[PDB]
Order: sequence, then structure tokens, then C-alpha cells
Amino acid sequence: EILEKLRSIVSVGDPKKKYTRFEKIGQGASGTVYTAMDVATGQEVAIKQMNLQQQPKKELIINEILVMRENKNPNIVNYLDSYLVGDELWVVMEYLAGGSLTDVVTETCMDEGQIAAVCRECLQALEFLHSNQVIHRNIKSDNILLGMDGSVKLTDFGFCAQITPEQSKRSEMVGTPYWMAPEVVTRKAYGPKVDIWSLGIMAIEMIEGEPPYLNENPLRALYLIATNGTPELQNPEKLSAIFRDFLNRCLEMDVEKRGSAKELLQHQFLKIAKPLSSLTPLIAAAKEATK
Ligand SMILES: N[C@H]1CC[C@@H](CNc2nccc(Nc3ncc(C4CC4)s3)n2)CC1
Repeated sequence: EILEKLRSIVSVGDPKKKYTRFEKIGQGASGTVYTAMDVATGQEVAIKQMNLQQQPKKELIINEILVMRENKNPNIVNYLDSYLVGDELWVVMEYLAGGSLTDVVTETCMDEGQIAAVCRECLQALEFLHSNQVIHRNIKSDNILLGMDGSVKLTDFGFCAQITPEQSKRSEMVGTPYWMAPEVVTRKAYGPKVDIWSLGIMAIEMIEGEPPYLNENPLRALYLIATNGTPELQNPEKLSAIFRDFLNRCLEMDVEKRGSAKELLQHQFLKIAKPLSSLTPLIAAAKEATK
């Protein structure tokens, strides 16, 4: 039906014999991730395997492969190929040894310098998407991958949306409750700045270790978000002033006053970024903590 379009995007042939030595490195929602070995040419890959029946809205699987294949960028995980295997779609990507930003924010303490360096590379990914008319809608530490060179890349395009000058705003109540911007949570028309909000939230995770209200349930977080607006930090006096300033412009209630990704890339806060090799001690720490 609309699945006819899906079957025509995919490459054909045996992924189970183009690739081997499969271990689970991850299991998200409609995403089991494996690493594997390309028997031909030798390279190591990440393959995401998704059950077709779990996703009723197949137009999102299509939109996922398209956006990734059409918006390649050094701060986005690299799409290689895809395959339909029975009741399951396999997406193949370039593997990056490293871990999730989630492992770092939950197991280590980041300094301002490291936080600024992550924020800068995420803002580069978002300025690129936003200029190509794509909103991610699911920004969070869990969708940021850090390489063993200190590479920072954005992943997980399954929720993203395309806009145009004619349909410049979206209205679907989509995202992960704790990172969602109030305009989304309260069903108003919204734009690429919802990702800036989410990025503000992720900067909170890097400070405190968790998005605000994580101990609450998802529906409660949604109410809290609708009712507080701008979240508050447990301990604001621990942050520099320019960093408080940066948060403030990421977490503005007025969409008009909230920064754009282009704007925020000029913020003085990112001037303090460490070099990205600053991040590899974190990754090592995180790997040790999760052993
Ligand atoms: N949502 C996140 C994204 C997948 C990731 C799986 N865990 C992981 N662990 C160590 C290294 C590593 N590198 C990757 N490179 C490319 C990868 C492509 C998007 C699958 S994953 N991934 C963490 C869950």
C-alpha cells in the first residue's frame, strides 16, 4: 500500500550473509541494535532491527530512511543501507566506538567545558537539519553518540518531521515527555525551536544527571511541564553566569525570544568549550562504570 514505497527504497539481498558476528549493543523502543562485521570489505557496522507490526504508522519508517539518507553531515550518524527481512526492517549505519551521552551523564560529572563542547556539536547538527526544513523532535542524551575520538553525533530520526513555507508548523504531540517543549505538550502549532528546548533539557541532564521530573511518571511530567514552563535546577548557584544565560535562552517560554540554533552557536557560553578530546576521559569513565 504505502508499504509499496518502503519496499522500493530498500536494497535487496541477504543481509544475513553480507554481515556477521552479530552482538546486541542496545535494545530501544522499535529498535534492537546490533554490531556486525561486513564479510566483504571488512568494516564494522551498527544495524538497527525494527519490527514492522509494532509501528502502525509506516510513513514514519519511510520518513526515517529518507531524512537520514538525504541529510548527511559530520554531526549525524551515517546511513549506509537498508533491508526488509520477513517482518523486520534492518537499517545499516557506520559504527562508532564510544557510548551514549546517557552513559556519560549518569555515571560521570561533566565540567562546563565539556558541556559546552557537546552543546556546540549538537547545535551544529540542528542548524544543519533546521536549514534543510527537518525538526528532530526527540533530542535527548540517549540519541547522542560519542566517538572514541570525541566525535559527537545525533541519531534516531524515527520521530522527525519535514516542514515547508506552506506547512511551516507541525501539530503532532510527539517526543519523550521529559524533553518535550511546552508548546508541543500543550498542542499548539510549533517549529524547529522545540529541538532547542529539548537541547536545553539535555544540558540539564549533563549538569544534574537527569531531565527535570524524571522521578515522576510520564503523564505527570507532562502536566508539570504544562504547568511550570521553564524548569528549575536543583542547584543553580553551582553554574557560571554565561551558562545560566545559555540555559535561559534554550528554555525560553516565548518561542519568539528562544534562540535558534544559528543564534546559539554565537553564545559566549560555547567560547569555553574544551577540545573534543576532553570527552574521551568521560567515555572511558562511563565504560568502566557500566562494566
Ligand atoms: N539511541 C542510542 C543510539 C544507538 C546506541 C547503541 N549503543 C552503542 N554503544 C556503543 C557504541 C555504539 N556506536 C554506534 N555507532 C553507530 C550507531 C547507530 C545508530 C545505530 S550505534 N552504540 C545507543 C542507543
